[PDB]
Amino acid sequence: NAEEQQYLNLVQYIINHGEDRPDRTGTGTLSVFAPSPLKFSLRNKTFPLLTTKRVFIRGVIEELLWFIRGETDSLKLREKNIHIWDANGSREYLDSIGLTKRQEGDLGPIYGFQWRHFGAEYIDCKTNYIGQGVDQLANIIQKIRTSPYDRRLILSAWNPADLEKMALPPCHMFCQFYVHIPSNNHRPELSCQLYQRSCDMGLGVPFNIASYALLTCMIAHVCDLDPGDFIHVMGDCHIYKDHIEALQQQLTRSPRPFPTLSLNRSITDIEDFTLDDFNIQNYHPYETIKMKMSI
Amino acid sequence: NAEEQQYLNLVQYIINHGEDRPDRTGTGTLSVFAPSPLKFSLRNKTFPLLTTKRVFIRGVIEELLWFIRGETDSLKLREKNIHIWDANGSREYLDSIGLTKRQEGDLGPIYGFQWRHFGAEYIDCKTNYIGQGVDQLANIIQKIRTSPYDRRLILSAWNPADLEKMALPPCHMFCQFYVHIPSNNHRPELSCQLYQRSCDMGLGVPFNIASYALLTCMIAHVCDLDPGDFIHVMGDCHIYKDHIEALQQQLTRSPRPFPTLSLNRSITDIEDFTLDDFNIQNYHPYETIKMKMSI
Ligand SMILES: Cc1nc2ccc3ccc(CNc4ccc5c(c4)CN([C@@H](CCC(=O)O)C(=O)O)C5=O)cc3c2c(=O)[nH]1
Ligand SMILES: Cc1nc2ccc3ccc(CNc4ccc5c(c4)CN([C@@H](CCC(=O)O)C(=O)O)C5=O)cc3c2c(=O)[nH]1
Ligand SMILES: *c1cc(=O)[nH]c(=O)n1[C@H]1C[C@H](O)[C@@H](COP(=O)(O)O)O1
Ligand SMILES: O=c1ccn([C@H]2C[C@H](O)[C@@H](COP(=O)(O)O)O2)c(=O)[nH]1
Repeated sequence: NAEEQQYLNLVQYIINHGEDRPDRTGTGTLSVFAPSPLKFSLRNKTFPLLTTKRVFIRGVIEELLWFIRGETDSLKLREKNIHIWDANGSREYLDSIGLTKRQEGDLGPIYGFQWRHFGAEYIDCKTNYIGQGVDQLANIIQKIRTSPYDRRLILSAWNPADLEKMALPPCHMFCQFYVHIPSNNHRPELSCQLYQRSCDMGLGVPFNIASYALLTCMIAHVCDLDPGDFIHVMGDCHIYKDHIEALQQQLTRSPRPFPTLSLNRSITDIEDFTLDDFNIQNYHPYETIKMKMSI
Repeated sequence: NAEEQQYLNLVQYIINHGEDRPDRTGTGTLSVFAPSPLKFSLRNKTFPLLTTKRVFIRGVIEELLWFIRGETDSLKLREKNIHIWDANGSREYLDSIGLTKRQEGDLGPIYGFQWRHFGAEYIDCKTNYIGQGVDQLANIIQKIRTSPYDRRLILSAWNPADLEKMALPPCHMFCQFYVHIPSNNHRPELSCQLYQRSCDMGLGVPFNIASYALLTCMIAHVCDLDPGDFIHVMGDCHIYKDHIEALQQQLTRSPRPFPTLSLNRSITDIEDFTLDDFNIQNYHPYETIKMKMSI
């Protein structure tokens, strides 16, 4: 409600004050740099899925599960009717950035590969990288359980050495987790601060918010913690000019309270979650608003 | 002033509401996660060098220049009578973290090495790394002069694959630059958003604020831009206990206006700056306050 209003207020702010700038995708964008971070409480099982707009949660979970497996083949998502990566993985796109010998769908060493094998030599999206590079995610879980107050709980996909091999350099670049000391005598809280260098407010941001709120909830669950807060920090925060009209109608809408999230099945290893382990109760959004990706 | 007040209000807030938590150094700390970012305007040549406590700006400049040369030998700083890195480079500390074969002073592939040679194989602090790895800094300067509105102007020292080799993992992890469109008809401004995963509010933060304001001014200067804003985002923001004493009073001192900075001699290349090229004027801080480091 008020939390969702933050997002809506940022959208209105960019519409009314964003700088008009030239985009690589030819389309126009209104943009603001370093706006105040968005904050979402994950307490009481609350889950930050926007209500003023239908948010396809299934694809969010599938993408996260795919990242966790260290996968980089977009066909794995396409096989499940998730097409967000089809454009950046297309033969045409790949050739436009000089990746003429990359099979279609092989996005390169993006999120998943960096999260699980940072530093490993990338070959293709069919190779088994077990044991290569550093498994940041496993390391984070292990540290949380061993020295939860550690100040190095970083999960990062930003690898300068691999950028030229990626179909798209990471937008959600890195996040930091923090375990809070027990309030009163409750279960410790796990918070997450995400830094996103480039944020497509109309299309991407709602999914990214959900994505990290889920990840935080998953790692909290597997570590016997309760989820605390999700903090979304943004660099170039923008709106594609062909989304304005639609956002302005979304802006006339009133936020309903967020749904809740229950992690069922009692999963105990981050790698064990599956689509059906996620229980989102009481999600009642307004209709869906069509917002086309600008590739 | 009001800008310096942000810092002061944060110090006091941590003193009063910060979580008490065990530290690796053994000392205790008061800490808060993801407090509101501090923002500093670099317009009108304003340089955010704290006045409520004399900041060793010569040490700030020399460390920055050392970072830019891609240096990792703390002795280079020691020769100039700058000692902040001596402890982390000592035989004792080095061995304490398992670097028993590392020569004293050889910090490993930290900041400067990552900035100019990300991904290169680190050997020691006396090896010539020219041409190895990714020169993020040169790439940023070239992108600004080529396609300023690029959303990928990132400078990062966070390299999971090299963390174990570092005497200390990066505190100021990465920053993102943003070139604003011209306002009215004045020269475009360059802004910088820094993400610091762990901030020693008492000792480090004032130096880091100064350090990144300087870098921003330097890149802008060589790219024919004017400086815009410096935004400091923080993860685990803390105060060391053995520092609270010397900080509660600093909170009694009223902030004077910040000095100004002029970069002269017409340096036109980022690797050409030297100490005398920095002209900090009207810097008049209160007495210097002794604050011990926690190895
Ligand atoms: C310009 C631009 N390009 C992108 C390229 C790749 C992306 C990959 C992931 C995400 C964020 N994550 C998800 C995860 C799942 C879905 C969606 C986004 C969008 N989505 C659409 C349909 C996808 C389609 O447009 O092809 C829907 O309305 O539900 C999902 O199923 C955003 C982008 C952007 C993006 O936001 N903007
Ligand atoms: C616990 C802790 N450890 C650190 C380890 C390495 C660091 C490297 C750089 C900076 C930030 N940059 C500078 C750059 C120059 C100076 C100082 C800090 C501190 N300083 C001291 C003298 C050096 C000393 O402490 O030995 C002074 O009070 O003038 C300077 O000359 C902070 C740390 C911290 C830090 O702030 N805290
Ligand atoms: C690290 C280096 C710097 O430039 N600035 C800082 O404030 N610090 C501080 C943070 C922390 O107190 C200590 C590093 O400890 P850790 O790696 O976070 O565990 O130095
Ligand atoms: O999870 C994601 C991935 C991408 N983007 C958007 C941001 C940009 O509009 C475009 C990436 O383009 P560059 O910033 O790299 O140009 O995709 C997001 O918002 N979220």
